[PDB]
Amino acid sequence: LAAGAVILRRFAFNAAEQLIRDINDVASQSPFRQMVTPGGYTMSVAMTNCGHLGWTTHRQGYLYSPIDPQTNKPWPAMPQSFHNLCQRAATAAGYPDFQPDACLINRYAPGAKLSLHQDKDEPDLRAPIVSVSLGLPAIFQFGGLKRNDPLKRLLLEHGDVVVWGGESRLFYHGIQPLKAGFHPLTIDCRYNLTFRQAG
Ligand SMILES: O=C(O)CCC(=O)C(=O)O
Ligand SMILES: [Mn+2]
Repeated sequence: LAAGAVILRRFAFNAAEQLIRDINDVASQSPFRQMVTPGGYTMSVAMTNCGHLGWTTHRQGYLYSPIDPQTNKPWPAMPQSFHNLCQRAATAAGYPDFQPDACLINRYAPGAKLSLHQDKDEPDLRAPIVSVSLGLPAIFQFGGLKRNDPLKRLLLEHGDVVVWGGESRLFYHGIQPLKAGFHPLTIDCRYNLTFRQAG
């Protein structure tokens, strides 16, 4: 279905409760904000980061910054639960040398979406991206190298971890409007953690 992608469904189930406590802690220092894309449009997905570097939008485009543009303070440190879960996930996928220095935390409110894009702000594209889904289920869609390539759908549920390596690392991807509902741990939203080798 996807070359280089290792899907580990429900892998983060045991760590989930502590990951949500740590997202809330990260958010108390660097709050969730809906970033404004270079063209002047506010994204529906609320984001924040933890680690040495953090993904953000800017006037000139998209970049990794060691400073939070909103608080003007550094991003919070990468929590131990985050580091430990990512490490075990990457190792189980055949990447024991993967050491992330950036974790983009996405919050999806009901109806929130993320249109087709590529993750190409990283120095080494051979390095994977570890994605961890928490809360409400979402339909992830992926294509190919071009923007007009056929889209394939994949449901990502609570605890699902996918290590996007190989060819799948360069694929155009996104999230369809989050369907309304309830989850015992997140109430009415979905969280997604994307660990990156940004330095
Ligand atoms: O929410 C997801 O599962 C994907 C998020 C994503 O692709 C991104 O933020 O770069
Ligand atoms: Mn992405």
